[PDB]
Amino acid sequence: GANKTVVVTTILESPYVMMKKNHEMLEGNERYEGYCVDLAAEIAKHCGFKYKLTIVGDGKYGARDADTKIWNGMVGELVYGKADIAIAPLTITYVREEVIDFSKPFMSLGISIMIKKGTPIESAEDLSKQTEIAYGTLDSGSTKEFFRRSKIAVFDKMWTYMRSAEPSVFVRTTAEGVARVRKSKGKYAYLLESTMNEYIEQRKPCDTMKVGGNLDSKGYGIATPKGSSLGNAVNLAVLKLSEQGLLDKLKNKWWYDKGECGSG
Amino acid sequence: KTVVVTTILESPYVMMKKNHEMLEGNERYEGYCVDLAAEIAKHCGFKYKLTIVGDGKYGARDADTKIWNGMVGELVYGKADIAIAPLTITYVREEVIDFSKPFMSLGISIMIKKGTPIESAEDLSKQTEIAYGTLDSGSTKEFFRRSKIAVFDKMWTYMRSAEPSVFVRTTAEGVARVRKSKGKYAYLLESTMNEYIEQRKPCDTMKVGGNLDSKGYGIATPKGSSLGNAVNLAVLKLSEQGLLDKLKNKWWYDKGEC
Ligand SMILES: O=S1(=O)NCN(C2CC2)c2cc(CCc3ccc4c(c3)N(C3CC3)CNS4(=O)=O)ccc21
Ligand SMILES: N[C@@H](CCC(=O)O)C(=O)O
Ligand SMILES: N[C@@H](CCC(=O)O)C(=O)O
Ligand SMILES: [Cl-]
Ligand SMILES: [Cl-]
Ligand SMILES: [Cl-]
Ligand SMILES: [Cl-]
Ligand SMILES: [Cl-]
Ligand SMILES: [Cl-]
Ligand SMILES: [Cl-]
Repeated sequence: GANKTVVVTTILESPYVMMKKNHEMLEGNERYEGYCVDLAAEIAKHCGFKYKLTIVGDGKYGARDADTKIWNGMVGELVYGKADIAIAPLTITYVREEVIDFSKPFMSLGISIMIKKGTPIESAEDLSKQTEIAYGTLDSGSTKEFFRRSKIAVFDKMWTYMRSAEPSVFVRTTAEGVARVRKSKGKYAYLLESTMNEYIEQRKPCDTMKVGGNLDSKGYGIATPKGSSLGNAVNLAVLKLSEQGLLDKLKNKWWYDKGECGSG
Repeated sequence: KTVVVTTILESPYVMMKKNHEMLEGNERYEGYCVDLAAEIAKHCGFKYKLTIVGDGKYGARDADTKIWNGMVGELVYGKADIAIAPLTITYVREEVIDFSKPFMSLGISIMIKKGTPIESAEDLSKQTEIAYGTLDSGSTKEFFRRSKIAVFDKMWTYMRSAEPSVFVRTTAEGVARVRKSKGKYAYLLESTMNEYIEQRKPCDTMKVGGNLDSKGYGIATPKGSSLGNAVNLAVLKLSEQGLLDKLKNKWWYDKGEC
């Protein structure tokens, strides 16, 4: 019954968790900065526990293997007892809800389209009705699962192309997808979550943009293992910080307050 | 055995059908939350009976009595097994009842008569010609009372003591007040209901500015209820299948008079 340090699994994803400039001479949680770094501190204060930030070893959000049927990423860390809690841009999904707990959402997002400025694309329907511009998603994430399991005509049509496109249209990190859009002269569009799309749109060289409306509506939740006694208090902490307006303050802090692409 | 569902008459969520007087049971009602209750019950495999909350209130706790009214009280005191309604997820409610993951997004918004010289909550707080208020016994009123944000705290100080009362008992009452006040009244309501009214005749109201907060509606059950697990998974399933977006388009825009 003695108080133990809470093991927090997170992921290096800008601006949620980022290496500080002088990280090579810093230790522990001091190495990291970002939205989820500030959020982890706010949560820990309200719940009154100590915690250690740990980057997920495999750098994945969470997917279940078809053959082995074992969870990887931050989800696996919680399922197999490697971490006590996940504080990261982890999307709430049906399949994950069955195996882990999710607090009420702390941030909203929907799948969106990233294009290099000037690309003749305005919607997912435009992508599905053409072949000149390739497009893909992140691996081991909820966006890829959205298209694989979608029974909607446009989305089902897009998945049928992406799953067998050559060379692979999928990426293993968001930065990989951003670079692919930037160095493809408009011949590649990246399907990612609106939160990350809006952030990149505010970073140099300011050559990308979110186009069209979102394909779905969901949020990020603070995840814990099923039955964890921490879930109750953290859930109330999220709602408290939301009502106080802190969650709105943190987004502006890490998305627009230091936007490198103008004042607007 | 039959699940008692408490809901509230709020368009387009729950509405009396035409010729409802010769109908009985769940067939008397139509709307977004009526379809949602059917979708949820089908996925969880239970029978249910729709009942309008007796006091016609969403849910607030009396300061002295500490007694919950509205649909929240129905769940706390065992009068209903589940609430399927535009019930806002809030911190104070989370302490006393369970909430599924949200099934619809909303934020506090401003309703004005078209042409009113107002663009933000900050504009309202910095003037006195145009009155403004909220619904009683709801989450919007509680948001302003408990807010330490400068603009919202300033707005609450005015509304709590304005005469005549700027608060209303129903959404329809607030809509009417905006329409026949020649722009000297703005109504603070949730964006979902603001967007619906904006698409209804006489098309003389509009939603202005961004929302003041960001939250959602959740399917509510008593704390510890065994139903909470199945309904929560049902909501997420309907979300990923896209049926929640379908129902939204069905009851908000598919019949637009503006
Ligand atoms: O994956 S979901 O759970 N399932 C389905 N949907 C869709 C609507 C059908 C959504 C939608 C959202 C965004 C709207 C929303 C709802 C509730 C709350 C929000 C923001 N906040 C704000 C900080 C962001 C705080 N607490 S809160 O009051 O709970 C998030 C998660 C999901
Ligand atoms: N937030 C996603 C990862 C990013 C994406 O899939 O676009 C997840 O939890 O899997
Ligand atoms: N959805 C709101 C309605 C009343 C309000 O606008 O605050 C509630 O549950 O209280
Ligand atoms: Cl320890
Ligand atoms: Cl009605
Ligand atoms: Cl009638
Ligand atoms: Cl019936
Ligand atoms: Cl039934
Ligand atoms: Cl709240
Ligand atoms: Cl302030």
